[PDB]
Amino acid sequence: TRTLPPGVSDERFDAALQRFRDVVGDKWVLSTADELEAFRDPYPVGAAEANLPSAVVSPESTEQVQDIVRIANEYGIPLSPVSTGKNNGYGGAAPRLSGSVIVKTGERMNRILEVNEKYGYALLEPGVTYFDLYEYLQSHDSGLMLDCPDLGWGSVVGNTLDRGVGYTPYGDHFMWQTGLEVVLPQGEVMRTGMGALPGSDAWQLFPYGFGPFPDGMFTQSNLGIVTKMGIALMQRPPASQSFLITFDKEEDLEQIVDIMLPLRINMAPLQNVPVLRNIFMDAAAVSKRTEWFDGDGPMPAEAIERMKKDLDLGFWNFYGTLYGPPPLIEMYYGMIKEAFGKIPGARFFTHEERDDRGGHVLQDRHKINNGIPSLDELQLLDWVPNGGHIGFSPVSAPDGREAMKQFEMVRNRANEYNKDYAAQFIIGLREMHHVCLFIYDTAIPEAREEILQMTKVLVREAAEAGYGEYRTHNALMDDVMATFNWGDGALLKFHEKIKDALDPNGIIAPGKSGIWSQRFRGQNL
Amino acid sequence: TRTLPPGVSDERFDAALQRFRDVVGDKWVLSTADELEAFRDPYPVGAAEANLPSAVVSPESTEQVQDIVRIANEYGIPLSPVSTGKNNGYGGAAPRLSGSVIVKTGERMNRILEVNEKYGYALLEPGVTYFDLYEYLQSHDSGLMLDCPDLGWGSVVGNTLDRGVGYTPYGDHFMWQTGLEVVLPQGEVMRTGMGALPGSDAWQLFPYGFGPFPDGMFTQSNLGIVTKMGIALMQRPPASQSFLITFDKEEDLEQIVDIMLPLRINMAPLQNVPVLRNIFMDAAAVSKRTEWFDGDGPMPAEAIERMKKDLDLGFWNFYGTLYGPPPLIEMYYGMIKEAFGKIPGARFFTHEERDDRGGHVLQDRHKINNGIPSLDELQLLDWVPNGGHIGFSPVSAPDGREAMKQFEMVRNRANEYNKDYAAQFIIGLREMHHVCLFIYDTAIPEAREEILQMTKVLVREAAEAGYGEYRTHNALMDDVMATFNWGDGALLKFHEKIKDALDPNGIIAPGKSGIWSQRFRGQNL
Ligand SMILES: *Cc1cc2c(cc1C)nc1c(=O)[nH]c(=O)nc-1n2C[C@H](O)[C@H](O)[C@H](O)COP(=O)(O)OP(=O)(O)OC[C@H]1O[C@@H](n2cnc3c(N)ncnc32)[C@H](O)[C@@H]1O
Ligand SMILES: *Cc1cc2c(cc1C)nc1c(=O)[nH]c(=O)nc-1n2C[C@H](O)[C@H](O)[C@H](O)COP(=O)(O)OP(=O)(O)OC[C@H]1O[C@@H](n2cnc3c(N)ncnc32)[C@H](O)[C@@H]1O
Repeated sequence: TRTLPPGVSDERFDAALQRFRDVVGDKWVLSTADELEAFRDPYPVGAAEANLPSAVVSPESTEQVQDIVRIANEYGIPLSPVSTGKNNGYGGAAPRLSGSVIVKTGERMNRILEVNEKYGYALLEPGVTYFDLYEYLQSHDSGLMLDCPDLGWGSVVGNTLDRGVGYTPYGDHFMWQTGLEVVLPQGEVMRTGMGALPGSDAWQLFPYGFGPFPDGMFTQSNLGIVTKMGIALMQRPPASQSFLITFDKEEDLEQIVDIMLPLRINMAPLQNVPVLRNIFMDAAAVSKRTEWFDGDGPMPAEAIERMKKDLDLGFWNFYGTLYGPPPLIEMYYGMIKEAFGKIPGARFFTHEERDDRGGHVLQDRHKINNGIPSLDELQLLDWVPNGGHIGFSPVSAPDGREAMKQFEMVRNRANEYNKDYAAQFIIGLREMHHVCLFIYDTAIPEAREEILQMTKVLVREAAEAGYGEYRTHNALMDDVMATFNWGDGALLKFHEKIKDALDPNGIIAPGKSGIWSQRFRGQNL
Repeated sequence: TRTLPPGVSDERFDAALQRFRDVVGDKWVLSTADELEAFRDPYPVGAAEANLPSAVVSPESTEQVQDIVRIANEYGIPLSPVSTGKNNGYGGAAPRLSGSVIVKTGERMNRILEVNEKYGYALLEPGVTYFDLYEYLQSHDSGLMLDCPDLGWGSVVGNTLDRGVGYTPYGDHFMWQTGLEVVLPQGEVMRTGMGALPGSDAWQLFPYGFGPFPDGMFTQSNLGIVTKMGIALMQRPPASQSFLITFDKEEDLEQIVDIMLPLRINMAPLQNVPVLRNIFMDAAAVSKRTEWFDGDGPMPAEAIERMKKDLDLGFWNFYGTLYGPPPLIEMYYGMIKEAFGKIPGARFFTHEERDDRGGHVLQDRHKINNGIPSLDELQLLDWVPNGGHIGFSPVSAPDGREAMKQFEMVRNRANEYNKDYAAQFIIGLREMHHVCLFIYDTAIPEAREEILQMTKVLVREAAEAGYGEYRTHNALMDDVMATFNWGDGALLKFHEKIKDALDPNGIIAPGKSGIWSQRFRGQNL
């Protein structure tokens, strides 16, 4: 069965494809089953096929994006914009609504438009990856550093548009975004902030401009197709030092988090975004499950102890990085050792003190925390055959008790559905993103189904407990949006009203973040 | 003539007033000319009467705000929400559209809902002033400090809603805003972020929630009436030190800014928001114009030399504050002395070194920069009889040539229209808010029209040079918004569409930020 936009005939679709090829050129429109396989979710969730694209269109310019959008409006064809389309764990490039055309802006709009050394920023097209920006900065001998997520192959822009995160002091990517250019759902182009002022040099200097401040509305959003974005870049410090603290017990989570808060809330002595990773996360980065346990079920405790002993890691492993002149690093490290050294069984290691296998994660963090992009974390996906993951990502207060409750709630469903729970707390000033990655064999229909059902349960149970997700998978966007329903779904109704006003024909990424335009509401898509 | 809402009769307005009284109480609805005098712009702009309220309603609660909004929809009555209505320099409490009813939320919705010591936040109603919050923190022996603008009588909430600024490291108020509750234009209530998740404790912990991030759309905005807002609060550091650098020559501006940028962009050694104030700003804070000059026209060079010599101040005066352990402060201050000391004629003073009349501004800044609110700056308005100001507030790159260009441009016109130009550059990481206060005799219709005409010319002339304003007066909002016209006025068209979608009846603060709903567009008020 050929994949078709909803309500659009074989004939009408064929004509639209031709219109698209007129805009972007023949090579840059894909529509055959073989070509579209590469744009399916690499880590499919649920037994049944879902999230099927009808085509991929690769524009080279904003003008072409505007014409594509105009064509889509005429035919009623949905358009799902992506940058590099590496949102793996949340759907990959795949559209929320089957039958949508992917607009893969980053294939050809991949220019670094500006890196400004004096004011420390970049103006970027969506195709710029973190590796690309890294190469630029190195080549020019920049005094700037980037902030990258765990995997460097994504888009500086794309990641920011999903409010993704890295681990330097610039880790909150949307916080550092300054200025954007967007194609709105009927094809009009708009610049935000000081970019709305012709001839301004301040587009990447002052984010707000004048009047209502809208850039946030284009994040986790279906209100347009972004074609340019600025981002502030931090100055590279003179020196840095990373460290690991291993903690022996599952139960240490509470005290680790409680001790952490006062050292983090003022951005010193914990300067970077610390990560607190469980043994499953760290073992999966350097080893296969079968090294520790052959068995269909939850890993017994003795296999867990062997993981820890062989990798010389704790159940909970805390990684951080310090920056500045060497005497500042030594003061801050001293404080960190003193505070966390109050937990029995804690041991400390700098990035100069491990050369073993279990220390590979530390060396990888030391790269990432210094703005050096890496793909070593891809090795997690070799944990089991045909490995995929999904991200269940609740927000947590920086409170040890809350963090333990979340860990216990997630652990228990993980056990019930037979899926390993790899945990990574990403610690902001006043909150943590509690990222729960579930690694599974994507070829087994039953495992894909258990992933879906387990995660649907976790979203509901976490919400009954007062926790919501910061970000989620295509498969869960409706369920997650249904949890933010204070005042009888006030927030959703507001988003629908705006959606319907800007997108009267229901073209752009319908269903993103549970937000469906009028023509799609009330349906089972 | 009685001031009446456009298109609304005496009889209908009388009916709507009684309904307002049914909601809030007779005592809480003001509608006589005498009662309304105190809600006129205290620093009026233009010779002709403008910005006339028809009434003032003071609601006790969110529910009452909802009822008021419902009434105003049924009767076609525009509503102008304020918190404390101290937006002096930009309109005071007066509505952009004459005939609107002011909803003074802050009169009775003035509760501190929560101050959380552990996570460092406050949840506030709109009537909490900076003084009120300071008093709370002092009374409870808090380890937190607030961040305040120059005058403490404003609203933590109201100031943030106009994207106002203060001077500690938390001086970007909008950056630290975390969660809000808002009554939308037809009377529905919504909570943003994690507050949309029933029972979440993270409303003031994690700003974004899930899906498109909307809070910024309620700043400089007419999309709702805000009833609660969260803000982060910084921990008080163990020590601080403030300093003043005087620079003798107007031409020193370029070099000052160019030396400043590398000391600021990393937040160290310039940790706080420095301010660079000219002699007219500082002299006006401590003296009357007639002490220095009592002739016609702009002050002569000799008179300016006298202000400087008598006050022991420069033409340009740089104020900053340093925070932390004493050895860190000393290291940072040594670095600041070394850099700025290259400018011939620069002199340095700490808050411990000057107790004279000229040093009164340094003493005030030492309070403000440590979150101690003050009203001493109100003395600026005694510079001339019936004194008032208007703020012309262009954004500048943190570049000396740019700042110098802006200063000369503004000075040329100030001189041409015989208005004294007091300057305060407010220095962010990558930008400056170049606040130009023109102080004038508000009683004289000539002076008020010259203010109006001069500022209109400056808005145009700045925009021709590629500069736009971050914030502006009622009288200038149309003109300022007209400058942000990239892409054939795309930004404004986008705002108008959202406005019409959320506010089908055109009720909330029509004209705020140049954004008029359909029923008022093209009418010229
Ligand atoms: C499997 C995995 C994933 C992962 C990770 C570790 C592992 C093992 N670590 C991450 C980390 O440390 N931090 C983080 O933010 N994410 C992490 N992930 C998830 C994922 O790898 C990355 O976030 C990746 O960077 C995201 O993919 P990409 O950068 O390629 O972004 P995209 O797929 O193009 O876009 C994502 C969504 O944003 C909207 N979007 C994107 N571009 C546009 C344009 N131009 N216009 C409008 N909307 C756009 C779409 O919603 C798109 O789906
Ligand atoms: C004359 C002057 C002004 C001044 C200053 C020094 C002098 C001599 N120094 C300032 C500074 O250091 N920083 C700063 O941000 N502003 C400074 N000003 C300007 C003014 O004093 C202050 O900003 C003052 O804090 C603002 O007044 P207030 O705080 O009372 O705020 P408001 O008048 O109530 O509200 C302003 C606008 O915001 C919108 N608003 C307010 N509340 C609501 C609600 N609840 N819902 C919807 N919108 C709201 C309106 O647009 C309102 O007009």
